[PDB]
Amino acid sequence: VGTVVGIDLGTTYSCVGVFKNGRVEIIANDQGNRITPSYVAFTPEGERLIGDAAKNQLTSNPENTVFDAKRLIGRTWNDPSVQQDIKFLPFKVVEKKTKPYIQVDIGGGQTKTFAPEEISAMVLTKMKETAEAYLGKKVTHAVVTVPAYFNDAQRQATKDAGTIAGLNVMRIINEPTAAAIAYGLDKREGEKNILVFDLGGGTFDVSLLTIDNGVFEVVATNGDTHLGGEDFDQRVMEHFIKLYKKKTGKDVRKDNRAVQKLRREVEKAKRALSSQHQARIEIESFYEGEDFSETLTRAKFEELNMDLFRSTMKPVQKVLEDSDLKKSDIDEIVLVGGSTRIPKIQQLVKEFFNGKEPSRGINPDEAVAYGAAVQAGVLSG
Ligand SMILES: Nc1ncnc2c1ccn2[C@@H]1O[C@H](COP(=O)(O)OP(=O)(O)OP(=O)(O)O)[C@@H](O)[C@H]1O
Repeated sequence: VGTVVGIDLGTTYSCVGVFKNGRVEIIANDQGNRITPSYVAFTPEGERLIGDAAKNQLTSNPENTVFDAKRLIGRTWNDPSVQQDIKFLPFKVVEKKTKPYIQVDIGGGQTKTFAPEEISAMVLTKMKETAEAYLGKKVTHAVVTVPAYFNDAQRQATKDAGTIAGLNVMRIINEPTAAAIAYGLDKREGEKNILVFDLGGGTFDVSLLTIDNGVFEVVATNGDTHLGGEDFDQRVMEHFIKLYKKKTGKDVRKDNRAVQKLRREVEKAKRALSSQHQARIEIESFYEGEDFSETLTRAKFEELNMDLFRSTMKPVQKVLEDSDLKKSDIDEIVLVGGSTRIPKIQQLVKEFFNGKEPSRGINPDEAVAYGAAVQAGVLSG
């Protein structure tokens, strides 16, 4: 099996880790990033871009970019969830072999269709390449994570994505479990209840797990399938679009690429505001050959999103109800997902649990890959 890698295949961002020289190493991609966008795009010359290069490609044709394949993976075309999601996806989705295939122009007017697992395979291929560059050798085997609520077809389609990518997915493990393993919560005595609060780019998952004898049970799951960091970005986008209109008289949404530029800068500023109190947003040739320069405080970022932040507590309360537990029954709280880097989110979860500190010390957008890599280390032997 060689050196088995651990992969978090995320809706919006993916992460790969390996066990080397006695510990888990989270691997940076060829752009220097320890997470990679689950994104595909095409150049006009017909080059396929994957990851950062695909997300960062300026385009007036969002219909030929592909993302959010995890929303479609392992589902039938006629699945009501698919039919709802296709309303919001800018790329074409068509019924083929009972499934939602993605249809795009890949260069020079050539049209191709891809199954969701074929798009996910492209992302896994990039994750494989990232690991191989670090290791200085090929890898053939992986542990891959999925949401705990994933069903038989979604799990199998994830394994199939691996196969297409040249990875033998040896184990599929649940995301909240992988996070708990990252924090060593499996190597604990007695029965314990663990609440995993996972707030990512596109989705919010809460899971109640019990751990006993090093065996995990997923007791209940809840969340919101379309709440995450992208929604916080959009609140900030709406803020600056409106300010630019009141300031200049003009609506920037007429230019795809301007919106794209602002989105990239807003996301970067949001990330800055998890560790500083103000951030500068600056864009040359933003709109009509005019420059954009604005600032955003942490207080304003929180004010713009407070309702969304506060909405994350309801699914936590539902998971407790469904597990027949009260707050005091929770022995461990694990924060997962990039958006839990937000100070206000950390504050809100602590307050919900009457001052209880969550687990700490692993970057939350890496914790799932980390636990996958822990398991991969044992399988590497
Ligand atoms: N320092 C920070 N402060 C605030 N948010 C942060 C960061 C760093 C990253 N992010 C935001 O985290 C979101 C991505 O989360 P993720 O867990 O990496 O994504 P993923 O595993 O795909 O989650 P999901 O889309 O499957 O729910 C994205 O929205 C990132 O913008």
